[PDB]
Amino acid sequence: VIPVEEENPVFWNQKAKEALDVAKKLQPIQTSAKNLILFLGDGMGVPTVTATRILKGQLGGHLGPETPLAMDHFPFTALSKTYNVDRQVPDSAGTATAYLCGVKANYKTIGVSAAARFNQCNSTFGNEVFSVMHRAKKAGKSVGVVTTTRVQHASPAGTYAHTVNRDWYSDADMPSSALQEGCKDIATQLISNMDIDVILGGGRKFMFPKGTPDPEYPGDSDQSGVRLDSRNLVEEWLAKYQGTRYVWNREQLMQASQDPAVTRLMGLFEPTEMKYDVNRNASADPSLAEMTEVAVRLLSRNPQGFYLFVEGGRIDQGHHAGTAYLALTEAVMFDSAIEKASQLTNEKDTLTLITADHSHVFAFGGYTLRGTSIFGLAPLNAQDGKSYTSILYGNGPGYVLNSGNRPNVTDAESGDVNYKQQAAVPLSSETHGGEDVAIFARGPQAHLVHGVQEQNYIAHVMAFAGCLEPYTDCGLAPPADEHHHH
Amino acid sequence: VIPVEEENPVFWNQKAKEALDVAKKLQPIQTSAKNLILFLGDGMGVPTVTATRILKGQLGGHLGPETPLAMDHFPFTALSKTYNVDRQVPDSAGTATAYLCGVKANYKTIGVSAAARFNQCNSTFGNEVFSVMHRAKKAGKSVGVVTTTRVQHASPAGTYAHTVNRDWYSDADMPSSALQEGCKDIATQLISNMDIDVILGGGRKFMFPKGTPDPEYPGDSDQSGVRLDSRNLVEEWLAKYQGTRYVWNREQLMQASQDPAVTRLMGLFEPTEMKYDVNRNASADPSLAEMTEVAVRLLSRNPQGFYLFVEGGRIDQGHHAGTAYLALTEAVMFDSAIEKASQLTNEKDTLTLITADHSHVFAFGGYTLRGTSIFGLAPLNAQDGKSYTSILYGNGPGYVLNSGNRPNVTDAESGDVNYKQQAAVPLSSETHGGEDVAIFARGPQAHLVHGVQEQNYIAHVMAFAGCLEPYTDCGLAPPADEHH
Ligand SMILES: *[C@@H]1O[C@H](CO)[C@@H](O[C@@H]2O[C@H](CO)[C@@H](O[C@@H]3O[C@H](CO[C@@H]4O[C@H](CO)[C@@H](O)[C@H](O)[C@H]4NC(C)=O)[C@@H](O)[C@H](O)[C@H]3NC(C)=O)[C@H](O)[C@H]2NC(C)=O)[C@H](O)[C@H]1NC(C)=O
Ligand SMILES: *[C@@H]1O[C@H](CO[C@@H]2O[C@H](CO)[C@@H](O)[C@H](O)[C@H]2NC(C)=O)[C@@H](O[C@@H]2O[C@H](CO)[C@@H](O)[C@H](O)[C@H]2NC(C)=O)[C@H](O)[C@H]1NC(C)=O
Ligand SMILES: *[C@@H]1O[C@H](CO)[C@@H](O)[C@H](O)[C@H]1NC(C)=O
Ligand SMILES: *[C@@H]1O[C@H](CO)[C@@H](O)[C@H](O)[C@H]1NC(C)=O
Ligand SMILES: [Mg+2]
Ligand SMILES: [Mg+2]
Ligand SMILES: [Mg+2]
Ligand SMILES: [Mg+2]
Ligand SMILES: [Mg+2]
Ligand SMILES: [Mg+2]
Ligand SMILES: [Zn+2]
Ligand SMILES: [Zn+2]
Ligand SMILES: [Zn+2]
Ligand SMILES: [Zn+2]
Repeated sequence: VIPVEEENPVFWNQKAKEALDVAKKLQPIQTSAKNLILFLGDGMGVPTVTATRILKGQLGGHLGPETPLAMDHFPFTALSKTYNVDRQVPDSAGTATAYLCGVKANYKTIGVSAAARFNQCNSTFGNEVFSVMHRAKKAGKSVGVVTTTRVQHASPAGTYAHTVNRDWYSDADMPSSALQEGCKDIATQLISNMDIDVILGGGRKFMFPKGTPDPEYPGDSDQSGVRLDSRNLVEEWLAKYQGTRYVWNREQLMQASQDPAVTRLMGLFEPTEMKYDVNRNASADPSLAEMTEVAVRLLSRNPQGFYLFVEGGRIDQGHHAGTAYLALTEAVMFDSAIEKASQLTNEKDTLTLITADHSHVFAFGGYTLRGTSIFGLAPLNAQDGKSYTSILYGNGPGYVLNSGNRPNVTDAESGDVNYKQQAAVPLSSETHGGEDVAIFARGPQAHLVHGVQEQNYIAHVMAFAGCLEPYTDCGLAPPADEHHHH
Repeated sequence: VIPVEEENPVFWNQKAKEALDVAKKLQPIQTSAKNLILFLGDGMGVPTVTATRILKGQLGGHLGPETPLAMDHFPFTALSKTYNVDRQVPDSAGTATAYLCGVKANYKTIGVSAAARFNQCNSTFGNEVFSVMHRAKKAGKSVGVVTTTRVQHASPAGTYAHTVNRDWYSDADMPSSALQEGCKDIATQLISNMDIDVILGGGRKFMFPKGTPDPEYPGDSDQSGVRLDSRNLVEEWLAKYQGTRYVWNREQLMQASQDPAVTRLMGLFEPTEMKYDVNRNASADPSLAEMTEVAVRLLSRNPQGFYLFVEGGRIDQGHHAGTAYLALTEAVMFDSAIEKASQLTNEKDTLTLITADHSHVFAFGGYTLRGTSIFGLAPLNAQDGKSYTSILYGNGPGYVLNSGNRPNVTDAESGDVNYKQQAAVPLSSETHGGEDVAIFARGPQAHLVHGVQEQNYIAHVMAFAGCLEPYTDCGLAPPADEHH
């Protein structure tokens, strides 16, 4: 599609002139930040960002690539180098330590330096590193963790846990030697390492004794509590302070959000991961944007400020399943959660960063026409005379081999919710990509997010901006009425 | 490999503290720019940048991903939205119009608005758009075009040409109707549309009459001149001004660079594209960094300043051939050309941008170990019990069906110069990717390169910084002694 207005050079010259006016008037905010917000698109590399822009644009009735995402409005951009100390193509755990603790680490370990060794419980002790969230709490700020995966997953675990094995969700996942050597399962670390004001996401089963029926799936033994120590970790967390509340559904969450007696909130919406947004039960399950709204409303009450971590954790899982429809629809919802927080916070006192922990081997090509579906076919058949989708994965479960016969997929099949795009190599799960990811920033000290940075830099910018340890001697003025003129 | 120094959190905390010190001390340069430099990595998307960082790092004796590229030192970063008006997965021609002219355009057309139509000669007239290079020349600056492809290719052509078909290199490539309707081949537009001080790259054959033996390959008919109008476009370009010089090899280039009688230089080093750097004859063929040095030295002589376009054009071609070794080695040389220009220019008076026109369907994964070759294998076998390379392409000539028998490639085979990584879909040539690309900037007005921008913004920033049309009323102070 050739939009007529774009045929005129005046359209492009005017757009560029307006962008130059925005750039020339752009001002940095030179105060500290009262609030610190980190939005993490799990697996949301640069290809995912563009494909999400096209999808969100088209859902809104536009052609796609021209339509800005909520993240595209952020004034400051940088590239983030994602490598783990031991692996150049990283995982979620090792990356979590970098952007949440400010120290690069080893693949599959959380909140520990690279002196630690994967699955070696004894290597934990003396090697723990502390999160910006932990440090925000020590400074008197309120702290929050919001995710679409289990709250015990690698990314949210990076804000509170210290483990040499990211698979240790409950005591049921641990070898006896690790339990005896003094290692704690992630679910236990969640309630005991530090005070967390807001915990929202999935992961009910790892918090309850073995056989405890799930409130949503009581008849399914696979959804039941799994704990071997018979501890009710939800009960133990509630008992820590006055004003705590536990919710497991959307109605309870909405009621809790309005309740003045509630000051701390734990909301666990599924036995493990939350349903993909497209499969969400709108009456039972809250959306990521709803969870972020409740989190901001509760955390906002503390006049000292807050640190908030929001994770679009299922973008990663959609890509692992080679199902681009799931990965991209999750990213659409992630972008809406960014928009909601923007409506509820001011850049004058809030530093908001948007980034990814790593990328995937996801790409879209085939010289597709303007305004066509991202899930569509390339305009020409491939060398074998059969069609090909714009989206293709390097590896994963989408690999097809009907003997030596490549399928000849239709537009109807390719746009299907459960369609797995073709891949070059078979794997039960598609792999991460090792390439750099974007960092978007808005608010006090956002101008420090520039150039090409090591991933661990994200944690240091946020700690510096909030005058948190090791930067208590920040030398920054408190937030006032300095804005971007954006 | 776990490097011992990286086990200590103090290493990471010190590195971040140093980066914060650089960021806090970073000062925008609020003057105009005397010199405007654009480095274009053709097809160099974000995956190519990282893979090139690892490769360049390892070639230098390091582990790889920790080692900065010359481009990684640029203070200002942004994302560029590459879509063509008619195609969301773009080509080199349509993108060239955006970052060189400041107007987005249609797929396969150069220096024309999207009112024009591909391969419709009549749609050219009244729809031409003018480059920042053309506008730099009008303002009295010296102008230069440096590329590793033929100088008549889509990207360099964007600085001087207006065509509805990027395949019109010479008159031999044109239909008779287009010639009769008044359309000009790219090679002719090169010498006639504007005055270009420095032209460096390939493309000898499109400049000479049919059958003119190539100076390097006289015995090969496939390397001979291709022109049907019997014009010698090199001779016509030399005759335009006093002090012009034509070179076709490295020794002649070096001699021309030092000759005070030479003020304009045309250097065409191959019949078509220049050899891939790994295949380069070091005595006969100049490197991209050498061409960049000669261009900067010659263009620097003008007290009014210069506009210079430098293109790592074979990065794209390596990826099209599904041969990552070629694509990445070209990008290594591209990064070295960035470094050379940095040594020869001052950020106080020079605005240098680095970007890509578009990306590819190239990626690298497989949870590879730190310090391993980018051309290596993933540490574990795939689901079918056979190995897999870290690098994989979505499509292209690397596809291997083999009656459903996926190869079980070795490290020796995968690291080979001509190895084509596996692909999901067969194509004679691998396709571009539609995702955003990076923009890196240094110098006066580099701080305007921020956030997420439309690709055509690159041309406007450069025109504004140089006080070129339509921004002659820039209101900027002249370059001074303020650095980043
Ligand atoms: C999204 O979340 C929804 C909210 O929880 C969830 O809805 C629940 O779904 C099931 C239907 O699959 C309901 O249980 C079945 O539905 C009937 C319940 O009505 C009942 O009427 C009887 C009248 O005397 C009485 O015996 C019964 O106790 C009363 N229940 C209630 C809750 O007031 C019943 O006819 C049916 O047999 C029962 N049994 C089966 C399948 O054997 C349940 O009520 C729903 N809860 C709510 C609040 O609506 C929904 O399924 C979930 N998923 C989707 C896709 O929407
Ligand atoms: C790489 O090229 C070297 C230089 O090539 C010579 O110079 C020009 C430059 O393009 C070219 O036109 C000629 O084909 C070539 N010919 C001649 C007669 O010099 C080649 O090296 C040699 O150059 C030396 C002087 O530097 C000369 O004495 C040699 O005779 C010439 N080699 C010959 C004639 O065989 C060199 O061969 C080449 N290397 C490879 C591997 O191709
Ligand atoms: C695949 O089906 C398409 C119809 O969309 C057809 O045009 C094409 O010829 C087919 N390719 C084959 C059967 O090789
Ligand atoms: C491929 O060769 C490797 C040797 O590295 C071997 O381990 C593997 O079993 C082979 N795969 C098959 C299926 O032949
Ligand atoms: Mg995660
Ligand atoms: Mg639920
Ligand atoms: Mg606001
Ligand atoms: Mg090109
Ligand atoms: Mg040569
Ligand atoms: Mg310099
Ligand atoms: Zn991840
Ligand atoms: Zn993952
Ligand atoms: Zn290109
Ligand atoms: Zn190309």
